[PDB]
Amino acid sequence: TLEKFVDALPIPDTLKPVQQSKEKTYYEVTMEECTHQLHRDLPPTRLWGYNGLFPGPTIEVKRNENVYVKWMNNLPSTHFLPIDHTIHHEEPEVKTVVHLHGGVTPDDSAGYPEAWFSKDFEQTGPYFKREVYHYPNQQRGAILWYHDHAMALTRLNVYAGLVGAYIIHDPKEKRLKLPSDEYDVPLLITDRTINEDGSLFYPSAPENPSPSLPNPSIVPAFCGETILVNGKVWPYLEVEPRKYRFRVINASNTRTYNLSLDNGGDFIQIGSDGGLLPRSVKLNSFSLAPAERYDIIIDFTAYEGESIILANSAGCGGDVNPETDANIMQFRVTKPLAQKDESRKPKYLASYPERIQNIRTLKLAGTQDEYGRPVLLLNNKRWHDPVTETPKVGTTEIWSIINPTRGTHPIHLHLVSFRVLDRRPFDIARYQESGELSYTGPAVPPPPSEKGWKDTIQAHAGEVLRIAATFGPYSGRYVWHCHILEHEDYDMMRPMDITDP
Ligand SMILES: [O-][O-]
Ligand SMILES: [Cu+2]
Ligand SMILES: [Cu+2]
Ligand SMILES: [Cu+2]
Ligand SMILES: [Cu+2]
Repeated sequence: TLEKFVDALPIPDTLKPVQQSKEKTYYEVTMEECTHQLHRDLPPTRLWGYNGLFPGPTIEVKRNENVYVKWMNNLPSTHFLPIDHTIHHEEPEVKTVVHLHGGVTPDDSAGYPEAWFSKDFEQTGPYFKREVYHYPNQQRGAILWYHDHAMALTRLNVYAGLVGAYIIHDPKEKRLKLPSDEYDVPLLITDRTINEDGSLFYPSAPENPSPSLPNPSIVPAFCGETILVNGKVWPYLEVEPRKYRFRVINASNTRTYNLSLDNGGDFIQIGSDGGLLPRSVKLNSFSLAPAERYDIIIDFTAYEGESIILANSAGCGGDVNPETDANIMQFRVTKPLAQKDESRKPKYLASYPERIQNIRTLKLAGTQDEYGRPVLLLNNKRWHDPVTETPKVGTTEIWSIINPTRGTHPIHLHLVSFRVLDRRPFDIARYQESGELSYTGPAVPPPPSEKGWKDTIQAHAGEVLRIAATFGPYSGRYVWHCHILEHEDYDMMRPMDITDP
């Protein structure tokens, strides 16, 4: 297999505005098919990249900065990854739309799966309204990320390389003196399988297919043989012996990580999806499902000279392999100090996170299609079925998510962030047989990591997860879905209409 830790970690350049004034910041980002080397020992790989880059450029904005991004499709008219036409029913083959994940945006700038467009906007989906997206950024400082969200193609377009980081900086947080600038580094983690000729591999069918099954066929999960951070296989990063802030983003299709440091040292978590936690949290390890973000500090001060592996204990389709997917990247504490470390790891970060208008019971279920494939469904509805999740703007609801399946689903709501209330185990067999919910244990409050603001949340097997969200500030057409892209595309995604009575 590919030799670990021979390439330096790329750090995406920060995007520069096409035009900027005190009143408006205007960016242009074009999707392009490009070639990039993923590892010292591979031929260059054909990829799709925002501005031809994988990951795309990091976008940095201030809270309340009035930002517009014209996302453009300049991609080939044919895909290079296997499209399954059976999963969705004259349209272009390559459809794209950019979703600012965690963004608080009007609905027509949110990247709705049916607001897609082909090259040069020649054809546009049924809910397309605009070319230039508006991001008012009137929301908490946080780590966001952007990625393709096109109907029935998300797993493919994201796997092709269409992901990037988007950081909101709230100037009110500057006084905390968290590690900043060169000492504040995003880590976009994406697992991939790569052929010997350097081409991306994505499966065209499940294992040992019926013959029979459409070809290509969607698969219900994807586990890559190799781990990349910031577009490089198993990279190293030379760090100074001092505190760093890392914006850890899981940009993988299916894979969940469980991260630790191989010297047994601690992370300090300072932030979750929705921004700074009320208090910093000392952690030895953490799980990180698709689309979750952990904003962390690692203090290398006492580790000068050392090589420390960011390790992973979570398997994907099997036990983790010590020589491969057990590794993420390697820190080498060998960079000389550019200056005194004047950063801080404060205990007190932010304030702690209303009438309950509605309690919504939701189940994670599904059925089998005519080919015998599993179709994952929220409340046994298709995407296309009339909308049922219709919160009223400005009101708070509790959503109670029942998971009687065998696996965890990272459930994501667009627009809002939410609080995690609790998780409670139930009798799966009794639920499947009668629809009756019978608890087998008391409710468990969230771990400290989940006591702030979240937008993507692990709903574990045989549990009811309860979250609470206030729906706003915008009314309109949004989405909620599982963020395992293989599940999202078939068909674990539903409209979420926030209404204005
Ligand atoms: O967010 O998909
Ligand atoms: Cu997302
Ligand atoms: Cu989202
Ligand atoms: Cu799922
Ligand atoms: Cu989404």
